[PDB]
Amino acid sequence: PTLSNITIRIPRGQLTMIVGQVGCGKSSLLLATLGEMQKVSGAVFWNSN
Ligand SMILES: Nc1ncnc2c1ncn2[C@@H]1O[C@H](COP(=O)(O)OP(=O)(O)OP(=O)(O)O)[C@@H](O)[C@H]1O
Repeated sequence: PTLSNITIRIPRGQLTMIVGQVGCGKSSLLLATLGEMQKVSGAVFWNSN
C-alpha cells in the first residue's frame, strides 16, 4: 500500500483546498478519489443528490 488511514468526510459544496509537500500523496489521492487506485482496506461509498 502507498496510502492508508484516510478518514475524511466531505459533503457537497465543501471547497476543500488540499495542501501538502512535494510528493506527499496529493495527486495520488486525487486519482484514488475517482477510483483509479487499488483500495485494500477502505469503506468508501460515493453518493450525490
Ligand atoms: N497513478 C499512480 N500510480 C502509481 N504510483 C503513483 C501514481 N500517482 C502517484 N504515484 C506515486 O505515489 C507517490 C506519491 O506522489 P504524489 O501523489 O504525492 O505526487 P504529486 O502530488 O503529483 O507530486 P508533486 O508535489 O511533486 O507535484 C510518488 O512516489 C508517485 O510517483
